[PDB]
Amino acid sequence: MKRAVITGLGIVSSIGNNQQEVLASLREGRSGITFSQELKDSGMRSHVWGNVKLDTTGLIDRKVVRFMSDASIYAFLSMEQAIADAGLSPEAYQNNPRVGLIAGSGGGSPRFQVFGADAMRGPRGLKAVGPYVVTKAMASGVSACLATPFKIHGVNYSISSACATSAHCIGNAVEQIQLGKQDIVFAGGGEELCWEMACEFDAMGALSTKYNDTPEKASRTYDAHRDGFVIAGGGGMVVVEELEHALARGAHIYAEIVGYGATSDGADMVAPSGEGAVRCMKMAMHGVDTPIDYLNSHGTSTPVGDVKELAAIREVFGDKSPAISATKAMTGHSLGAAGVQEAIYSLLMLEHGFIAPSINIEELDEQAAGLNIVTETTDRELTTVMSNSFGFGGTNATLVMRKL
Amino acid sequence: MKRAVITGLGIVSSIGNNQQEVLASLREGRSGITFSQELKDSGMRSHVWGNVKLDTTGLIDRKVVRFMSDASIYAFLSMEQAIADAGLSPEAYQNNPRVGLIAGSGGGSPRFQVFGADAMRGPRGLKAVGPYVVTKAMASGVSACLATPFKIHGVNYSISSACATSAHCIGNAVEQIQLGKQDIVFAGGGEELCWEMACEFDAMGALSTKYNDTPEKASRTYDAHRDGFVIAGGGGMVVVEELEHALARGAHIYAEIVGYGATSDGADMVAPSGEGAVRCMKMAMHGVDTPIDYLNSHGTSTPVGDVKELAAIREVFGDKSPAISATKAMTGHSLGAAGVQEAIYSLLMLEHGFIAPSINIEELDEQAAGLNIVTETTDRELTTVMSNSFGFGGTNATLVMRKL
Ligand SMILES: [Cl-]
Ligand SMILES: [Cl-]
Repeated sequence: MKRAVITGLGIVSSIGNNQQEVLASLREGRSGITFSQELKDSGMRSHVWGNVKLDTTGLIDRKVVRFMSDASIYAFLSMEQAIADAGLSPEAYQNNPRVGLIAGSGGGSPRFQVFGADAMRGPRGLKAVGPYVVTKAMASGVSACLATPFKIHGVNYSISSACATSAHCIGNAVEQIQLGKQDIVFAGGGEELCWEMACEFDAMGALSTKYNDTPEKASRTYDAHRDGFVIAGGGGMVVVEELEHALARGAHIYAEIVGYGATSDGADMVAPSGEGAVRCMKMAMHGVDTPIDYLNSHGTSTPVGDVKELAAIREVFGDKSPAISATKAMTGHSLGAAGVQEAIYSLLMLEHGFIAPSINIEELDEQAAGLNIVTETTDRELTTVMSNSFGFGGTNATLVMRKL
Repeated sequence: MKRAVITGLGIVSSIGNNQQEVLASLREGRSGITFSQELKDSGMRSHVWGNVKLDTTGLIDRKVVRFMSDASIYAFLSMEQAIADAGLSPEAYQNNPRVGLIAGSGGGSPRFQVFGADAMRGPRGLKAVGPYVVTKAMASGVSACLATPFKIHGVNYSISSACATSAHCIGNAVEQIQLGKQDIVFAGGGEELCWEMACEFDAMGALSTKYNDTPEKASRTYDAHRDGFVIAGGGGMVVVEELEHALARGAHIYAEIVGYGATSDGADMVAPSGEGAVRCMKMAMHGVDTPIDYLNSHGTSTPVGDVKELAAIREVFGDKSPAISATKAMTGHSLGAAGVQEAIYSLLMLEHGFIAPSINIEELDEQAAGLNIVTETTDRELTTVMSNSFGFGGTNATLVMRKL
């Protein structure tokens, strides 16, 4: 019944350590991609990544961070930023059964799972493992590690859905508001960056391998010579809030979440059907009586995926397609964190009135023809934006956000 | 404002490879716990587990199983059973936008995360890793590995929340029905059994270590001499269905889900709070006009955890305790699979009119004074049942199920 608005955001990304830095990078078309000695050293073919360039040392209390893997660190810092941005005091949001947290990762912590197993296999066994690995390694680490220190009393769990993870978190947070169960839900995600997980993607041929000598050019969504995604890590968090509760406190409102699509392909494991995506966008658009001014695509820089989505975009919009850009060409693919980060990039475009460029397009793919792939930063007043997240395993999420 | 019912179930557990074996084990008070040479060989102090005693070879299509860790296999088989049980034709549930899947795991696949890094570090590098590790290892593996082969078109994602995982999966399925978004949601979870994960629990001292010589006595929820939980693996699935839809097709209805609590402790990371559990049970009982006849407790056989739950149950029910038993004393703790397996034990009790026994109690904990802990199989006409899932990391779920 109830309407859901976004009233604060926070982010730790390859393109910036807070919303000010991210906004600057988006406007500049600045790449967050760097060469990775770690990835090269591990024997991988992809030697490039979207790393967080924040030194996180000392930023979280000792007794809190001892439970945390990097996904949780990134998500925690993002949540601290979001609470500050929202203007929420602990009096208001802590020990409050109407305030929840839904935040996940795509992978958990392969680094800590592998650490556990390596230590256990040495001469010291359990003593080498130590008593902290479960919270770091479990799939719910990002929710568990944040709900305790922020004193959350409402919903507390992690949704995971690969590349759609934190979009489904945001949509479920919206569902909690619509059901009348929560006044606020912090929604987002985090993802560590590590050879332990990255090598799994390289093994399936998913990562870019031909551009290691020019890291900033490797991620190139829609380019005719794209060769796979560039893996990234980071975090993000948004404050999803019931509309009346927000107005009553004088909240700063970014946008209303006016649409949330969530579908399944029920077809292929590793490649999109397009059919799932068409349904997901239409669901997100249902009852949305204003056109989409800007679409932040899923667009990971993969030969098949990039154009399946564009095909889906055509079928949905017909002869009224929106301006489109793929911010992953700058940021890389942060997996479980992508949905919330890209919702944030879309909210920054909406708030500050511009479209970020789809960079590194030297030759546009023929299946992009007739669509407005925006390749230069363009100032424009936007009203309604859409953001797609199409995960491995055929799971789809689309969010539509609109000025109030 | 739509109502949700369970119309089918499926289960692979330490106490039965199907609901008949499960029902029989429940009535008999039969332990599923065995000695594990794998655990011992790994260097652990805990050498007991709730293993799935089922040779799964050739049970799943070669091109479907190749994407799967054990959690997915167990969930897949459970979902096959649940579909048969619900009387669902391929034409009824497949390729249908109003039919979804919400199913998760506590840990994903520690074994395949570790396998990936091990393979990467050896002589074949990426070729050893192979192209199937992401779908085995990622947090959403269980939902991804099932949505494709079962041709699911509606919602598709995983929830993780440790011990509460598949209970939140079921609650979220209910929400999908309440919002009018889905007609059927398959809801459940799976968990592999492996030293790779088990040793992390042992390293924090959570697992039973004193009863290795008598495996069946190890899991002893509420017993004065309990000394930790017994890890288990397995799977479960329920068919969550909108009331009218179920009636319209002449479905067999086990029960209505009349309450669903989901709360967070927001307190001490390590210990269960007590209060979060009180708030969770009260949330699940809100508006329910009938007494709780039977409560399947969370109780994992840990010194602190068991007493916190006892104390919470006494706060909620005062001097009017329901009949209570901890089926984990028979089954061990299947982590991500627990919520749905225990919802199923609960539904089988409501269906077959009996209370399963709380086994291995030689001396009842004193914190259990004033409660009705049932330690012998008891025939009784139940109408309303409750199942608690109080997850590591302070994340709570409770489900209340009632005859129509
Ligand atoms: Cl500005
Ligand atoms: Cl019978």
